Amino acid sequence: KPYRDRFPSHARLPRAGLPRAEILAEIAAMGAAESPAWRDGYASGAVYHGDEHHIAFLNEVYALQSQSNPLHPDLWPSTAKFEAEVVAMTAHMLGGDAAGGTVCGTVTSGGTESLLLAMKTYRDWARATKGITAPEAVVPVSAHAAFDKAAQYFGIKLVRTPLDADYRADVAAMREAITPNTVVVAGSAPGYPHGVVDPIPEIAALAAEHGIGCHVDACLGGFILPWAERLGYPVPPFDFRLEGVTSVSADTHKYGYGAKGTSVILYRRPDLLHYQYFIAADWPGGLYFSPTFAGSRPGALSATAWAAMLSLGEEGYLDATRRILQAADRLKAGVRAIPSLKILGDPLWVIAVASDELNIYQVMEEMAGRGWRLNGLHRPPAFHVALTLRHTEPGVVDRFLADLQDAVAQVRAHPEKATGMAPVYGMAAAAPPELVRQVLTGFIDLLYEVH
Amino acid sequence: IKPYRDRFPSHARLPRAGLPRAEILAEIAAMGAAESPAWRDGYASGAVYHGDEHHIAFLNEVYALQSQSNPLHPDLWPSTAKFEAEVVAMTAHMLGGDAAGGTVCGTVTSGGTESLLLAMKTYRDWARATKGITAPEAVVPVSAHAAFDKAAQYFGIKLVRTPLDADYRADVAAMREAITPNTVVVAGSAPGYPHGVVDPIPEIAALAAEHGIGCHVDACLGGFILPWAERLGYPVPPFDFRLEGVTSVSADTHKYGYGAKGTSVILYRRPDLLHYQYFIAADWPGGLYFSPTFAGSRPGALSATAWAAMLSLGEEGYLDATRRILQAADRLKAGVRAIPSLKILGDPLWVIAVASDELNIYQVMEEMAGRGWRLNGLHRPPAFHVALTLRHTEPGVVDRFLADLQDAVAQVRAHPEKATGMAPVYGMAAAAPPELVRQVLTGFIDLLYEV
Repeated sequence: KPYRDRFPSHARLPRAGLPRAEILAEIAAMGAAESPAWRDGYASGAVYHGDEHHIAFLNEVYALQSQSNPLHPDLWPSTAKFEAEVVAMTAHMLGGDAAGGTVCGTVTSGGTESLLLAMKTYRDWARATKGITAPEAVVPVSAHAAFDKAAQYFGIKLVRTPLDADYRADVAAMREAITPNTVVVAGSAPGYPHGVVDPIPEIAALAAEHGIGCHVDACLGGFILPWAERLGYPVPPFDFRLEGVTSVSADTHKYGYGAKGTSVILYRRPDLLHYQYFIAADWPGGLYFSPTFAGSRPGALSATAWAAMLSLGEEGYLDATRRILQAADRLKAGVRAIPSLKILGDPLWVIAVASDELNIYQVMEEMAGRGWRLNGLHRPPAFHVALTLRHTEPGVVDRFLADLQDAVAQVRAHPEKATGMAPVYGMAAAAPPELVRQVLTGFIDLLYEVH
Repeated sequence: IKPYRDRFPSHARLPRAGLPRAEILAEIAAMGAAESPAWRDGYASGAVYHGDEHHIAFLNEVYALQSQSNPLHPDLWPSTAKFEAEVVAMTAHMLGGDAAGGTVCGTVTSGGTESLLLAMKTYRDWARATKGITAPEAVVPVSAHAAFDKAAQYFGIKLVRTPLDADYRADVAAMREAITPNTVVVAGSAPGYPHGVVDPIPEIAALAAEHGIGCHVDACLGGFILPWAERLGYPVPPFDFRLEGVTSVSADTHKYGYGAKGTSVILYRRPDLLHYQYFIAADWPGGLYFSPTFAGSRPGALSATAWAAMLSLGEEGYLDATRRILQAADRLKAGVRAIPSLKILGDPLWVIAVASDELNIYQVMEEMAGRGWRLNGLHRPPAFHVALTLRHTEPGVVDRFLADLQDAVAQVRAHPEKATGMAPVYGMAAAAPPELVRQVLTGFIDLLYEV
């Protein structure tokens, strides 16, 4: 709570309105304090483009479309056009033409919503067409936590399967997990924890063989992999080029470089998609429908995804991807050169680093002391760096490597040293889930406290 | 109808080279100039709740300053976590939070719909854990928002919709009758969307308390109006946490809170309830993961606009806004009551449903649409409604509406069997089987996405 003292805290509405200019000044002051962390390349993921002129551009797109609410297509035809075209361009980028032009979908609020919508869809589709009333889904253990959300929300039994030695989904184990109640299998392209791409072709073939859905979670890789493959990097087919792939999610607000608050969910055919829609026919409020979870939604954010995609084009994404992968090659080589560290699996740009010899959490803390905001992993203990355009700026990778060497040097000198956040990650990794659940609940409570 | 199909290029694939930013902005601004008059000049029911150029410019700057904010990372954007904490606190206090003894808590969400879904899932999970209910039911009046049906289908909750009385308010006897040992929550609207009437919340909250079940007040529409109307001397009974039996309340900052689209609040009477809403993943290789609501990544900038809006208005601003709206409503209702063959459904304060026993109300609406009015068509019974906003408090807007309505009714009385434009569409939709409706709308949604 860095501002508790510096700025007044508001627990009750002001009696009189506060001047706009004063409110703006406080926000701007917080911005001056918070922006250098991501601007200067210290943050893993978080901000994916980060360029000043790009930001200004999307900020103006927002201003022009700020009142847009796509619940009302009659008032804002502009925003419906934007959403339709974001979906179309994304579908094409992800091999939709290979499906024969049946690929379709919707804009969503984020990767999580895309995943939730897909799971709900397979659930409803299977109930209607396969008579399945006790649905199951099989995904690798590395698959995004959002799958657990969907499981709990929608009453789907989630079966998570082990990884192989390269941290990729074990497809034999996935096959063993399939039952007559399974409605979907999923693979990540790539997964968040370690940035590796699952064996999508085998998973999709498994799905097709069992007559079940196959979802590819490309929320992280959707706007990178198509271009990496074009640049000559080893990426397995992972999209609608594969006959068994029935849906793909992709985050425009990540490497699509749109503003926070948008993603896309694509289905191979309209008859899948149709199970996603919500339609209310007998409501006295009149006919009501929505394609996704929301009713009212910020159409301005859809505008920013559209504007970003158009301002970049193929050349722009190809260029961005090249810069990121080149920075990634550099960083990966530098980590492998540090004696006591290793990279998990064979990632292209989301790099999980671990150590069998040292406390990786203290290494992480030593990096934190130098300004780095990295993600702490467990199972196994590691930290990762999701490289973005911010990390392609001059000197950033060299800074990371120099800092990482010192970090490793300090931990090697004091192997028992465990300071700051390191004991917290260490504890969370050993604690019983129920205990973590309770502690984290308290934590979320603190974030919402006003004094 | 897609207006820009023969005016602007359509994009079905990424452009090969990025298009110039200036050109992209030029096209969006062109659409803005064509679209803004409708809501600016007071022709739209609801849709835009504040609409003033200085307020909007103000919020547009708030967005710009916070545009990169993603509340998923409180460590990078402590500002945004502070904004959400305070929006919750201020809203809670405004809604009788102090009356519960300081235990009221909650979260910021993406909209009223998400608030309703969260509340419903929460009662589902709470009732399973504490009352062992595994086949949960919810009892709500037939007028309750379509989102309740959404929550029911999503979360496997049997929804029971109960009849209204003569004043279009919930029949509480019918609600009592519909309660079973599997009922986990009852709800009331404050007010409901179709007819703008406030349900008997005190009676409903009492019904709930007697049965040890939850009571949700859907104040998405009235949350930022009712508390102020009560203070202005208007007939509004307690509808919030002042009532012992009320356990949760939803309120839309993006409606009469005058925040930007994309935010709402869900409030619970006690933390033990709120805790059933959190999602926590403890075993995911991607590390500890939690989210208070449905989303993972979120557009923090929108939370900033809600906070900024509330602070810039304060009690005096909301009091003045409400006065202007109710004043306009009073004038408009008197005008409608003066027009022969029209009636108002129930006794609404500012969301006015008008119907006709003698004339086709749908053609009257079409006649208004021909004068530029964008109104909402209802059925059960056939009617239209106009949700008055600040846009309608501008000089002359109410007078224009009434003059137009007088003309529309005259035209329809002169040609009772005339039905043009959308009138036969609404008429068919009111008579059509729900399953048929669902199929036709599914095509309609497909149409919005055609490129």
